[PDB]
Amino acid sequence: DKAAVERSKMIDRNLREDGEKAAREVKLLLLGAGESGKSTIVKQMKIIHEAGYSEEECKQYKAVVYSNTIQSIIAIIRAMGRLKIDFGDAARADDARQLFVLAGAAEEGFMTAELAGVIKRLWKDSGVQACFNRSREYQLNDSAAYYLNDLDRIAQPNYIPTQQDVLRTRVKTTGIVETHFTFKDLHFKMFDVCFEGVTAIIFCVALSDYDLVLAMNRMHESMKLFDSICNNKWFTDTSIILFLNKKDLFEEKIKKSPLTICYPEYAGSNTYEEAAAYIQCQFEDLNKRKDTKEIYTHFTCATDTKNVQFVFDAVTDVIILNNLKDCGLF
Ligand SMILES: Nc1nc2c(ncn2[C@@H]2O[C@H](COP(=O)(O)OP(=O)(O)O)[C@@H](O)[C@H]2O)c(=O)[nH]1
Repeated sequence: DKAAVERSKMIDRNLREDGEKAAREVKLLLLGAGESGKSTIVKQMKIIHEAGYSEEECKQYKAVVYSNTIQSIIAIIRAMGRLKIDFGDAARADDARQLFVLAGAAEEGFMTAELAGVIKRLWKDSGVQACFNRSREYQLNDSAAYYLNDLDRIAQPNYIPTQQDVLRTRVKTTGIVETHFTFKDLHFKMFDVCFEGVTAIIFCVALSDYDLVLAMNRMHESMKLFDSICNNKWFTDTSIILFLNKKDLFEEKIKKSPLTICYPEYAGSNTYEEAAAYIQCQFEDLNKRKDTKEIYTHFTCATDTKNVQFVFDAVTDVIILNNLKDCGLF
């Protein structure tokens, strides 16, 4: 590849006693609005480039899986009230009450056969399903269906979270998180959040946000943020990578909700191909120097390890081709 040839032109290692063993460093910022997939990308770097989630590491997330699951079903049940949606079978009302009894007396996320039964019956009720499909009207974890559909597995007494279970978790990130990994002989220093000596920025956008935060919308907030970042002077020589993320969730809701909810002027078809393209153009068009800065856009599913590996391999080649000269040796 051209990236291997390009890096082979460097001579700065020759200036160093032990240059062939020096570490060339890459500083990478992860930016984007809340819930766009930043921490998930961080988890994937650990999985792909460093030690996987040991059986004991996964175990640590067990009560997070329960907590996320409990939160999800509760959001849907409470929404039924505000949106005036009745249960399919009126016996579910007792189960709804029982959900609040059990959650209300517990210390933290937990699972029992009794709770599992309550949640399972609620989740396969037609009215609950009707409310679920109107999730754009309220706030619901994107991993709700993932965990609730797999409730039987999760509820087993000897449950051990799989890697996907962990990637699917929602954990609140406060402050700045710095992770380190080595790939293609590059020592990445990755920061989950404006830094100056930044080699590359990966900006995450939740595509599936286009019909969310009704009461400008989520997608427009993300655009406003990208506009600011992409055009900042501090990032002139910084490679700007755009992850249009949650493409899996987007593909599913596109055939259900029209893009016009977000962009009223959109007149294309409501298909994945045309709507994804349109969003990509909306973001890329925010670049205020279309002759000195290129944006590198990828459609990602951050919870998909193989897709993130493929995409990050491509991002790495962009960095090697464009930024290697400003990357120091240590
Ligand atoms: N289905 C799906 N879920 C995702 C994707 N990316 C992130 N998530 C989930 O979305 C939730 C929030 O993601 P997170 O990485 O914590 O966002 P952050 O606030 O930017 O750090 C988590 O439950 C993730 O598992 C994706 O591409 N597809």
